[PDB]
Amino acid sequence: DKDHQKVILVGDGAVGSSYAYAMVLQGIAQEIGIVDIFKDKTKGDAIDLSNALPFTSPKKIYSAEYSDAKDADLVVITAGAPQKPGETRLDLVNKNLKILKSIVDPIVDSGFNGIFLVAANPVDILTYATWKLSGFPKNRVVGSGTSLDTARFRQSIAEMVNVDARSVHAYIMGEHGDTEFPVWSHANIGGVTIAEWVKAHPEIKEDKLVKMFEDVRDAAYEIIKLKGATFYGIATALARISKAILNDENAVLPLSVYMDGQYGLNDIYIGTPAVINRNGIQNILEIPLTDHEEESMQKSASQLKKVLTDAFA
Amino acid sequence: DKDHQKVILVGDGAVGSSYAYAMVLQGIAQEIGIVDIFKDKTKGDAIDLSNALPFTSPKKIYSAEYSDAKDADLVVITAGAPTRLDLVNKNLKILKSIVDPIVDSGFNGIFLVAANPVDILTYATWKLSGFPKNRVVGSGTSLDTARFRQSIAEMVNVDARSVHAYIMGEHGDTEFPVWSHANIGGVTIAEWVKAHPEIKEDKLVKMFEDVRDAAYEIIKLKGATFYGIATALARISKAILNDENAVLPLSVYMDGQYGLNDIYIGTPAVINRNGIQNILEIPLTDHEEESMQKSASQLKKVLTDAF
Amino acid sequence: DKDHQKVILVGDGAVGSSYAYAMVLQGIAQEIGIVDIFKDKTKGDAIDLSNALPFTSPKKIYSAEYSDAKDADLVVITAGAPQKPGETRLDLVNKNLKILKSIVDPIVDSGFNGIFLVAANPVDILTYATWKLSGFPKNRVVGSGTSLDTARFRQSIAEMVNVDARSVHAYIMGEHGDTEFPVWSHANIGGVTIAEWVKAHPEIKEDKLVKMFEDVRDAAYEIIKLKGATFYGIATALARISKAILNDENAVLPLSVYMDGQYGLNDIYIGTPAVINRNGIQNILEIPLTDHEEESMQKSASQLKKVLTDAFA
Amino acid sequence: DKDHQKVILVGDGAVGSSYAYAMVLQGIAQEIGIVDIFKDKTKGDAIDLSNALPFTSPKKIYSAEYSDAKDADLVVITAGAPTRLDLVNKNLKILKSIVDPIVDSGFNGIFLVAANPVDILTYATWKLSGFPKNRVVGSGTSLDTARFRQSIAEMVNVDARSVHAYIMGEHGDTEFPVWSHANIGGVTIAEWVKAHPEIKEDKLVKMFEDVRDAAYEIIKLKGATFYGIATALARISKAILNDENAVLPLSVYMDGQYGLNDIYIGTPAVINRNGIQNILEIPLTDHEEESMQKSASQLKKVLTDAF
Repeated sequence: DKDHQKVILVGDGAVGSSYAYAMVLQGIAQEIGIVDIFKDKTKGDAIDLSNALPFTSPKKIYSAEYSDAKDADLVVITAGAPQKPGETRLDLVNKNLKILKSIVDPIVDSGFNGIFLVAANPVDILTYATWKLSGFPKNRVVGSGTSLDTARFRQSIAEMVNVDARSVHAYIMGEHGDTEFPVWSHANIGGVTIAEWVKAHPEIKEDKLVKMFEDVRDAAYEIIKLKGATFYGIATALARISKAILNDENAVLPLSVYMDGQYGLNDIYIGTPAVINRNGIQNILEIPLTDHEEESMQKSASQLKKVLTDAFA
Repeated sequence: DKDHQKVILVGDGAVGSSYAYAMVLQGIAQEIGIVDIFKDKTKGDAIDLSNALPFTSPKKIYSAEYSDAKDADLVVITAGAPTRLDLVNKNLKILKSIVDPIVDSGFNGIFLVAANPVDILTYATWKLSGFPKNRVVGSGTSLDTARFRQSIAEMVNVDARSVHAYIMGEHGDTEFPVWSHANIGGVTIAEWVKAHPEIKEDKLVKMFEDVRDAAYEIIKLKGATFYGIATALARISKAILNDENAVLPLSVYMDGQYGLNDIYIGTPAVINRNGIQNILEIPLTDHEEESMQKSASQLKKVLTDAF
Repeated sequence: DKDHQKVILVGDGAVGSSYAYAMVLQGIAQEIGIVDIFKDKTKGDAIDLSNALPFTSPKKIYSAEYSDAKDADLVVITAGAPQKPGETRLDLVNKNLKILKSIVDPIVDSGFNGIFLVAANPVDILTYATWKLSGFPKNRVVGSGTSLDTARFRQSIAEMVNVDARSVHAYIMGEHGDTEFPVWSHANIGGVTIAEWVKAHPEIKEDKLVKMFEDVRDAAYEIIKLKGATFYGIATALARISKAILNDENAVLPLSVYMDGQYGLNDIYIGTPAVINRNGIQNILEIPLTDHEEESMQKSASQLKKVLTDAFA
Repeated sequence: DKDHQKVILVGDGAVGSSYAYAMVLQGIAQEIGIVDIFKDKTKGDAIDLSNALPFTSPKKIYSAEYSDAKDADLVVITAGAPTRLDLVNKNLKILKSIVDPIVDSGFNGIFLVAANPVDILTYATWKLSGFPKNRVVGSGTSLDTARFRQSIAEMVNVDARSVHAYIMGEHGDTEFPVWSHANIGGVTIAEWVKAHPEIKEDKLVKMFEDVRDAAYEIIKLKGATFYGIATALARISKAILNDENAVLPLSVYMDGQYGLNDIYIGTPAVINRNGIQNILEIPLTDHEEESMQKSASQLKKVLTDAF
């Protein structure tokens, strides 16, 4: 037997670069092949990342090619073409598809038959596109979806209540983006519902809470305006998902998973808490949503479905 | 500065020793002093534990004396002698011989009590020591809760870290499961059952029953139980030493919560560098509230009688 | 693909029990099957060990049988029949062989084709016996050998010099037992030889050093006399070796490996620093020993070879 | 008690930010204050880093001011502006504006210097601050050494944690490899070559050459270098905050070692909660000793001239 976990990373941007670094520091997988149009960056990054190895568990890190995905456990897609100013949502999707096909087809042709973890934006759309171009089962194609939005939502609630975010449990669902929403109904701190927390701590105005989600929804714009880009959050979420898969944990995580009736949706990948392990998506959690929240999910899905429909035609 | 975390462990039985191992393995704290009547046992144990150190971060481990608690950050009590009121009084005397000489040493860190009966001895420790309420902690239903969650996790096949459920009240027969708030990934048990009707309501009932009798069954099989509490104790320690503000089910002092007062009982609480910071008062259903009431009542009874 | 590391543990004594617990706390492997004549102990231990899971990464822990080794990555043998008083070395070996055969044959018959990690005493002898009864390649049968003796030697040197034992590098070699010896020639603290350390810190009498090894050699007797048994050390060494294999690290570790000319030895398993990974033993390090040390190795090997010879006949 | 470790980071460039991430990921320390001229950049960075916190232990991360160093355990300096003597003087002024306001805050923990030229600025920091010699540390050849070991590891296909070799002297052109003591699993390089003659002597030569020019090559490929030093810095931090007494190659003050005096230069040293405890003086060969001598000499030259 050979216990050697190999990860292929497509896209060596700040997100990919950081993701890899997060993998190094936590000792996840024993090999990372970095694939990117800019061969020099990848080469210089593989060296810089390996410089760090003697302080953690060993790995083989190198500039790779799509064929190196032959025997990979995982393929992480991270650098979608950014939306130019004045470009339509549908055109952003279409320019990425041509690029996506150019990545998926040759990886699939290498023989690769592991799990696709998509982080490229628009993530939900490109997840479904990856599933469609790869042909892989619905549960072997995962998108980061609302994992970071959810983390940001939890850290925010944690700061307000001064509690370890790992004792805070709340989700952000729907399509990653403007049309996402908070699942306040099932949000809790140590099992104590937010509602219950508020009705015991009246100092928490319903305004602060409403603004709190608004801020998570716009978190990326704020950070980009400040430091020019965002990457630590998504890189950390990506390593978390990788760990859950590679360590076969059956952990519940907000991810973009194929819809088959849940929430009253069908044939689209959208953000929802799900059980993931070595074989990809197992159980797709379906939180009994509030009428208002179900509407928010419906609206989010619908908008995404229309774009998706127009996209493939 | 003085970035040196020190732990004093009282009681070198299977629980105490297992706890020490867990601290070594996870590299929690830099020093561990083991206090116990059997000096030879503790000496062989500190050597055996130190033998593992080159495979983890370094620590100073040794057989200790109460006087060594002078500058300890934490004192962990596991020394609990095996009528309920009798059991209590024989432990109240042993506990006094531990607490007093430790307080006389100059110790003013945090007390973590794991000796049974935990809730009672947790209270007794607080009274014997004179320390502030938030600086005497008991493991309470931490282990029951972990067992409760692992059981749900196996039933549903989901990492227990994604399962959230509590066992509350006094650690013992009267403890109860807070089903009203138990959930998986935020998805309520009640709701989980609706989506998975294969899970019979009576299977849930046995599950908690099996948790309440957990110690009995284990002791019957391997003679004793210790890996669970040892791990729980080390978890509680990482929460304090790393100032996490983590929510853990611990035995804490009641000051109104659930309509109780003047007792240490099990309930979710925020903990950090300075001990208990906030006591999470879950809104229990009528059913659960009674369970909580009765458990408190019977516990307060013994408490008063004991003193 | 399926990244699920499974470990089968034979022997649920204080060593096996602790080993498993060390695996749990560090999150190594995703499944541990505990096999032992005393089915109840194993059952009660699997429950107690699992009680700890919600505080670490998940695992499947259960009382198992030899057939459960079918698809195991690793098989850890830990509870050899103890040497009764007045029993000869050769008779200790022979009573264990009958027991060993009863373990190896049915595990091999389950289909199992991973790596054998032997900790049972006498370890070096039973390692070779395991290799002989299993037929597995020489590099897929490993004995804990002098890993703990070496660790004990390093912690000892560390305490004297007050330095982190991970910055101390020294070995104990030969057959685990009375005939082992310290490799002072290549022992160093941060690269600074012991000799060099002494010739800069004259307060270190050559007496303290001589007694220091004597104490490591007799470490087990001291601890047994005190706490009645020894287990944390070996359990920790066992988890370390497991990690090196399961994480394919190519780490150098003192282990009992087949001899093919190194040190002037042949056809016996004996303690020596070696490179191990997912496929077992790779490079067998051969420290250029001192004449005196080479003699100590020769003497250790010879004694072990004679017993081994008589054993198989 | 006060089990709260605080780090103040000065310089939010790729190195500073990467270092902060490494602290978050490994869960080292409980608070991180980031000081830098670009307040907006540091604010977006603290938010971006905090976004990762729910996946690791909790921390308080924020844009900080020198005054926040009042009760910090550690101050990490990465702010180093890009003739050698000129480079030095322009950094000596920037360094002063950092050190002075931090010392005025009341800070009396440990200074970890990572800004180039590291050894010089390490010395300058010591002089500007007035702190004890063992409480001003420089990364020195920590990264060079790591790179050196990773290179040997790839050549031989062995976990670098099982490789032991140093890069010594002033971090820069004059640094040299201490081949006489370099080893793999305790098995000397010289000895390793005898057993594996395929390893040409000139391949070893290029190896160090590639280490000396490491930064150049990386910068040429990806524009900058930071993951290595970031990881090294976080390693040095875990050694202090966890009081490990670990042996690391750092820039430390010379007081006789290698026949040098009044300078901070790279060499193996024991480090812990209180900074440098012991300076490991490796018995260098004649060849290596000269290398060490010359490196010191040229460094002492600039040092004196600069001041």
